[PDB]
Amino acid sequence: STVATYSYTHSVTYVTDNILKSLKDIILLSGLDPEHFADRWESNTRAIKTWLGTGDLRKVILEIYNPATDKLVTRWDIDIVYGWGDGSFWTDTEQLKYAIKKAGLLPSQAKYKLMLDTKPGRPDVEGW
Ligand SMILES: [Cl-]
Ligand code: NI
Repeated sequence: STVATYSYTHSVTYVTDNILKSLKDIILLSGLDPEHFADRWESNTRAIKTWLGTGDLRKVILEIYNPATDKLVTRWDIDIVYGWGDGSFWTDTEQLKYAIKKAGLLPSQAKYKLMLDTKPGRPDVEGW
């Protein structure tokens, strides 16, 4: 049950960067290619920052998929909590590694993307 806490004791930009850094660590430790996540850093930052600030962000979801068939390999959910936390979190990456190899794939043979689960009334954000 991975939780990321946005505590208002910290700035939303710092919290956002720490969330992404914790996700980057998961991607790295799982053996996945980190390039896509780096390319998406600016857009992921904009959406997470904005929807943390409005309170609309509910979960950040890392979706691993098989690019040969485009079917889901596994999902890793990060639940968001708000209070008065720095955004950073740590988990056992074995779950991700295990799911990838269970699909008969090397991590260099899988792809991934971030999904953001929001309250339905949330404002639209450029790029999302
Ligand atoms: Cl925007
Ligand atoms: Ni602090």
